Amino acid sequence: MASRILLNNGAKMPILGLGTWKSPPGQVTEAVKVAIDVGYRHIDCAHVYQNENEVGVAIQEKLREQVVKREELFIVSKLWCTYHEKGLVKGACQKTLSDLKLDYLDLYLIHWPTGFKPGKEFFPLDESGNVVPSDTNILDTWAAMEELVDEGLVKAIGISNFNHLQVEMILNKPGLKYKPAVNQIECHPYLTQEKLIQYCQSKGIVVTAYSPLGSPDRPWAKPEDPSLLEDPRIKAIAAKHNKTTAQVLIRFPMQRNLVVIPKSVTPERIAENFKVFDFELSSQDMTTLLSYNRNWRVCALLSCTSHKDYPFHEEF
Ligand SMILES: NC(=O)c1ccc[n+]([C@@H]2O[C@H](COP(=O)([O-])OP(=O)(O)OC[C@H]3O[C@@H](n4cnc5c(N)ncnc54)[C@H](OP(=O)(O)O)[C@@H]3O)[C@@H](O)[C@H]2O)c1
Ligand SMILES: COc1ccc(-c2nc3ccc(F)cc3c3c(=O)n(CC(=O)O)c(C)nc23)cc1
Repeated sequence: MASRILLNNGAKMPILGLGTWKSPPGQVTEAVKVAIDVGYRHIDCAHVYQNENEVGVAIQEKLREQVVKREELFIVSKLWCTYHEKGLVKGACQKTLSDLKLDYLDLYLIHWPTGFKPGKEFFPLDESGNVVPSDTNILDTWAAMEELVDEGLVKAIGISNFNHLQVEMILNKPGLKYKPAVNQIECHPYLTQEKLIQYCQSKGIVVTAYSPLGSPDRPWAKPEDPSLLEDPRIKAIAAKHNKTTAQVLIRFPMQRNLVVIPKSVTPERIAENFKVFDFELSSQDMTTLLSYNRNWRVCALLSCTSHKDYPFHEEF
């Protein structure tokens, strides 16, 4: 298993990264320090996670300790939905860079295709609980992202939570300057994404799988929801390999030529989750895990189902 995948800008992206959504600010600095100590070189960030300063502290410390140099790290962040207007994009990127204490990002993603009304609130609501959209569109936001590459703020740009038609809209954009390098999407045995992965990979777009463990800490979880980490069928595959269920769930997307970004703030789990380069899932294991698909999302952006750019009405 080579540890990096080649992107369209010529750069190599580590296939295993550390996720940081729901990593509380008071716990995430140590998590990122441990991750770097045990070998992670890719960190998945976002302004909306409200913890980029604390991520940046950890990175700074490890640079100053001589543990890693900047060129070996692969730092990803994402443009939040309230900043899709072309005149807001650069400032949003520069705020992430300032918080992270970096002079460039390796990859910057449009976090969701949906633009929201600009303002302080991340999910601005009217008086009936509907997300207030903005008058923004994918193509104009993409053009603003391209400017970030041309100014040296980011090495590559990509998208997240885009369906294949939304990806196609960018690919077919008149005067396209940069193709998306990555589409970061939810992917796990209950939502295997066969059609969207096939589409993206056929267009030379690398796919990153988010919520690979099923996001058991997501804030809207219901007790009756399916649970990957507790699935006895996956536990049995793990036992046969003398690995944990989480390790199987991380190895799975790696064998599909995906990047994967499991999140933890628990030092033992951070180290456990990286120890996935010493075993292989069999053809039968892969087939079996793919067979668990139920088209089941844990991140369905349910407050935005009437937005013009809501991504999940399309089959893929
Ligand atoms: N682009 C998007 O729209 C989007 C959406 C969702 C997620 N993401 C990215 O993807 C990352 C991963 O997804 P996620 O955070 O939703 O969830 P996840 O990585 O599927 O699961 C994280 C949860 O699993 C626990 N965990 C981690 N390792 C474990 C292990 N070895 N054994 C048992 N439990 C374990 C964590 O607990 P502790 O942390 O308490 O150890 C946490 O509760 C995010 O953090 C974010 O960076 C992006
Ligand atoms: C009812 O429909 C819903 C409910 C909740 C979320 C959600 N809310 C957030 C609120 C504040 C915040 F900082 C991040 C959120 C976030 C957030 O950061 N993520 C993670 C992501 O988008 O990467 C996700 C997936 N969702 C939220 C979204 C839609």
